[PDB]
Amino acid sequence: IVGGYTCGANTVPYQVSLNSGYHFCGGSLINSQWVVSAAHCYKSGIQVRLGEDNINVVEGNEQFISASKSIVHPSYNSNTLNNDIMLIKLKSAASLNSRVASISLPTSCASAGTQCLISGWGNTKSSGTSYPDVLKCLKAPILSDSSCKSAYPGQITSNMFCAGYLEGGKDSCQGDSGGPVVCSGKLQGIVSWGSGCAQKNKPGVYTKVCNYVSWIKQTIASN
Ligand SMILES: Cc1[nH]c2ccccc2c1CCN
Ligand SMILES: [Ca+2]
Repeated sequence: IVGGYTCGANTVPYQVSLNSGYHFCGGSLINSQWVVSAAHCYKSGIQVRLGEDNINVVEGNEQFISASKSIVHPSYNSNTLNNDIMLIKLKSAASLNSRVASISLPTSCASAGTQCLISGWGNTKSSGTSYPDVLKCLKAPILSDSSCKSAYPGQITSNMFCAGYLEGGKDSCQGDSGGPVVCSGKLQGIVSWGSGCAQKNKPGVYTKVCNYVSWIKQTIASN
């Protein structure tokens, strides 16, 4: 997260870190057994880390649970990033509490102008590289479909939306991949892609979660 703020320990209780020897992506806890992330975060050997603030220190609220199964969306295209969503099932159920909690799925899509919270352990620099230990947060509005398409000609599908600031300076970044965009207490987006980070006229692009609720629910119901 570039241009954000320190969230505060465990204030984003649905935020997970995906770990394969190191943090490599975010995700969102959606029930005691399932996490939603980006398809571009797929790899084998994932341990889901819940209850994290400092990802380099065991602070006492963590739960570390290995994945038993990952399901990349059937229509994910890794060249265009269309349908950039994946589900991860935990080998055991997380113990839910005030600091480890699921985030509700949307019942309706969110409109341009809606304020959202984007979070993660990604790079905090738009030029150069610095990776934080503690969770970073950014409040950002959803941008209009027309401004999103104008920013990224030929690339924005109906499964994507932009959020952030056309002036630059505030954005998600590398390592925030797969993490949440939460608006009014609902998971509306997944950190998906963009041209650099925090660049003028290049806002972040996010998977449009509301399009996937039926797939998420039916997948959970049979897996
Ligand atoms: C999700 C993601 N991962 C990256 C890796 C390198 C540069 C930009 C990005 C982005 C977009 C950030 N808005
Ligand atoms: Ca920790």
